[PDB]
Amino acid sequence: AKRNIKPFDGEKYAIWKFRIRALLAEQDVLKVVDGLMPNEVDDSWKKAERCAKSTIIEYLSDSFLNFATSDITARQILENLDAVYERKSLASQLALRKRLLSLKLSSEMSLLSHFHIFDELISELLAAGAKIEEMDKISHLLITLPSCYDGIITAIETLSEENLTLAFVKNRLLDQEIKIKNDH
Amino acid sequence: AKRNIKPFDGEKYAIWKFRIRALLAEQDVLKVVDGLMPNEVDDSWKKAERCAKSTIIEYLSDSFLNFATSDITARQILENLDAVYERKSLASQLALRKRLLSLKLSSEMSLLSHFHIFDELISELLAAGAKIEEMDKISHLLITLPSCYDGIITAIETLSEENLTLAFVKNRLLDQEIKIKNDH
Amino acid sequence: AKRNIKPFDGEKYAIWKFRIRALLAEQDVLKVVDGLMPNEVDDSWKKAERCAKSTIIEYLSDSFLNFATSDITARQILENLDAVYERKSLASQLALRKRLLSLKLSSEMSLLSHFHIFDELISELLAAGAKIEEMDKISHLLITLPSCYDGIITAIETLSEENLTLAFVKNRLLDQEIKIKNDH
Amino acid sequence: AKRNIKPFDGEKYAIWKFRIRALLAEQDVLKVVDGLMPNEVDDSWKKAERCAKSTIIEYLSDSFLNFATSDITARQILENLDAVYERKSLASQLALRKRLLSLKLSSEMSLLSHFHIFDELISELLAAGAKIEEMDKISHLLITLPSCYDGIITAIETLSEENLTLAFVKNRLLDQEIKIKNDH
Amino acid sequence: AKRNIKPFDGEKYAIWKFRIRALLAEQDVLKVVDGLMPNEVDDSWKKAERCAKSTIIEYLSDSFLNFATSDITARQILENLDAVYERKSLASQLALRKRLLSLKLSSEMSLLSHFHIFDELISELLAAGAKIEEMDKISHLLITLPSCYDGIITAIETLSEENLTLAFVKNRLLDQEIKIKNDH
Amino acid sequence: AKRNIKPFDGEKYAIWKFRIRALLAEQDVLKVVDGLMPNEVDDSWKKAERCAKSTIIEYLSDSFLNFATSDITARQILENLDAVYERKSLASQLALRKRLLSLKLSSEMSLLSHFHIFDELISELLAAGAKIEEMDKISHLLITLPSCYDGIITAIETLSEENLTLAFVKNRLLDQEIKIKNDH
Repeated sequence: AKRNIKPFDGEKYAIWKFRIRALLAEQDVLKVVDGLMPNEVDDSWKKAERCAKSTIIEYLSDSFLNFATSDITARQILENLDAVYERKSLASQLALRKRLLSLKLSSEMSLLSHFHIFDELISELLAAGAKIEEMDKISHLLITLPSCYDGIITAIETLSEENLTLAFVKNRLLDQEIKIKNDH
Repeated sequence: AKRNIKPFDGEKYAIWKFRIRALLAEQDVLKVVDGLMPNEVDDSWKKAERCAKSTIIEYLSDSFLNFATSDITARQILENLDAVYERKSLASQLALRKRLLSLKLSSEMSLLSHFHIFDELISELLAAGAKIEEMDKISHLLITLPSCYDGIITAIETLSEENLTLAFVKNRLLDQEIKIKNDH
Repeated sequence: AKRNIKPFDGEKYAIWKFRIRALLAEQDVLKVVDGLMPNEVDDSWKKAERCAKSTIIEYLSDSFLNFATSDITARQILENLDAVYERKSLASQLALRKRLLSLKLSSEMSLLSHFHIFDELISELLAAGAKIEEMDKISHLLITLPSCYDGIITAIETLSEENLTLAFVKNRLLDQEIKIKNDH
Repeated sequence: AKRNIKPFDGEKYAIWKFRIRALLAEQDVLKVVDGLMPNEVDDSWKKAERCAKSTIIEYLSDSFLNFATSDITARQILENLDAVYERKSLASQLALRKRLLSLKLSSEMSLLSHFHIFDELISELLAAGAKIEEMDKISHLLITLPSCYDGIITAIETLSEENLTLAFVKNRLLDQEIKIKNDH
Repeated sequence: AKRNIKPFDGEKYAIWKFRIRALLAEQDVLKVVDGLMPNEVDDSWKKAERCAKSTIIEYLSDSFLNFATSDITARQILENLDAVYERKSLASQLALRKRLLSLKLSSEMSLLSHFHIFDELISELLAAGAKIEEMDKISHLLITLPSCYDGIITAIETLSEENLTLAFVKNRLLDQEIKIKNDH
Repeated sequence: AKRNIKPFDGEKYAIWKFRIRALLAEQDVLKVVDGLMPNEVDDSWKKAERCAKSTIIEYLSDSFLNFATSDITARQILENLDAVYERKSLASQLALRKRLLSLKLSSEMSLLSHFHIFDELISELLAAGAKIEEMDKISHLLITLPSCYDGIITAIETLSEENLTLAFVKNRLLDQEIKIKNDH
């Protein structure tokens, strides 16, 4: 069907799972993955059950095709994939924290792209099972900024006390960045 | 099935948003984006919301799907994208206006590239919340031209009597550029 | 739908308009562009009205997408495009006449290609609002020929007096060209 | 939906015309091209004419749409194309025949390219109104060959007893060429 | 429809014919090629008759398009193609035997690929009208082997006397090849 | 319409076979490949056999169609392919096992390429009839690694308590490789 789904190759499992779920819901097939198992199998629950499996097999790389082996139902393929990739593993949390603490702004990288990278890393770390509050996101974001973005942070700390949200900090940093861009 | 909509990748957000809105209006779906939320929600709303969410997810890039991973309505996905790639900032408006007022046409650059740059600057101005009328756009385009067009510029400002538009001015400037190139 | 329609980029507007009209007529949608406005809007006049607009937006470049702005109906988009491009402008007529008077046959160009170029220039000039008779087309064609195609022109002038049509002149020139090709 | 028909661009008009005629015959449309015009025109004729015009416009190039811009029936578009790219000229027939009779096979050129050139020359002859039978085509192909094939040529002219065709002669010549290449 | 069918260009006619037959059977159209001619033509026998012809014309190269000439029915196109290509010609048999006797195993060619080449050559020779028994296939296969595959052949000759089939010989040679691969 | 199945060309037969089996199971066709042959054959069997044969022919290459040229059932085509590209040979099993036991990870080669090579070797082993459990595969993968992973290897063998699988071991090894690359 839709060719926008990149085949799963062990990287970015959440994106692939979300795309597969959306495509299955498009064809009124997602009820197989998350629904209620009928007591008896009907004709309606005979076509979607194999259509979902065929769609999953279609968007899987050569190495991962062993997840099916022609005997695993469509729901259990995604269950097995979740049990190995969508898992709350401490090693992944440690690796994501190590990568997050190594982020540094560079003159060749725009602020919006850096914010997007930080946001996707935060999303991955949250999907790794760890819980991050609103204040911790700001704390992680401000440590990656260079010495240029210092005084505004103070203006954020002293003045703002209730509206201190990640969106507000991002907006203030984006607004104040042009003052460095024209200053060089 | 409209494949002319390039997936959003952080570049040219206005074009992608306009294409998405037009496609949603095609399928009787735009009513959930603009309007109100009825108290009696039924299939006519659930199906439209599902179609809008599926279309937005399909036409978003893999790295940009983080804006709709959670259970977020179609309106809120577009609102989140608007709050990021269409940020309202007065300082940004002033900086972009200063850049546009100093813009000039170079000899080695054709008129089409200058028109594209001016269009990009105007799109950035409108995205930043600046309210610019079409006459102001025409004036900004005219003041960013060399003296060789000055004559026809007067013919645009004095002799023209109909409802002046940016497209007509651009076509007249292109014709004048062709005449100048033929003369030189 | 059909991908043979090049997106409109301010060049060859007549071809783009004809292709869009043909595609709309293919889907029984062209009645929106040129039809009768009903007193009340029905379900039949609810789908095509937006399908035509979506098709027009689909086959428009990024710069021209401002012609819609989500509030202009499908007929009025083409009306606005006609009012700026499909216009009887004297400047376009002068430019087309200047280009037509500069046509010269070259040894590296075949006679059929030159005839096609002259025909498309004549069609563009006619679409510019000027009226050309049958004799004027022949007069414009014969002035672009080199000194090789002289005597046959005399044979055209002295002998033919009633069947003097553009097709006859083109046929005679094509027949007589091979006499130069083998003569060098 | 038949995409094997290359859009007409002034090259190989016979192939494009044959493909268009076959496609029209597929959709019960060719009846409006060959036949007569009934006095009682109804939907069965209007729909067929519209389908033919739409197909011809779709399979014509952007620069070649000038042949059908006006309200011109499907028969007349093909007639206009025939009068241009299938012009009947006795002098053209004589020139092409003189070129074909002097044609010879070069050592550095394979038999397939020579067959293609001979086919192009024969197509140009038939387009110019020259009436050539299949036996005449076989003779023309045979006389344009070196002496190394002479033996098998005799085997074609003397030993063959069935209805000789150009395809069988071409296959026999290709087999003889393969044998000669193996020998050398 | 399906794009896996390479256009027929005078090479591998059997593959093209089989693919065309399969595609026609896919659309319930193959009954035209091989069926029973009705006494009167009905609406059912009005659409497939031209659909098969259009499909055949669609998958034919430019040179072979003369096989139809708009007057030959779909069955007769394939009949004419068979009468020229699918023919029991002694010259083709001699050429195929000459190529079969020139096969020699090379160190740069694997045994499976050589077996596939020998099998396709045997299939072509059988399609050329000649009849080959099971023993003759083995006799042709063993003559193409080098001096390395000698003793096993003796082990095949002395021991096996009833199960001496082409598949058994191929299996034994493939099993014994690795003993040369590791021996160098 | 599933275009992710690469046509069979003698390489990676297991992947192509698995994809074909999955696609057949999608269309309610796999029942003719696995099961029994009912005495009362009706349309439910003829249509399924025709669909299977058409799909297999379509997804086979042009040179590989020789396996199904004759009137051969869907089961027998797959059986013929199995008897050739999935040959059971004890000597082949021993040779592949000897090659795998001597396999080692080189410094210049990434872990992904080593995993792919190990997967190819395991697929060749399973194709040759060797019965290998998942724990044996995990052990074979672990013994083919340098000493730098030894620590985590022990953490896999001793600390792990759940049902160990090859995918989890591969993910842990990839994480350890990332950690080692970060350290070095």
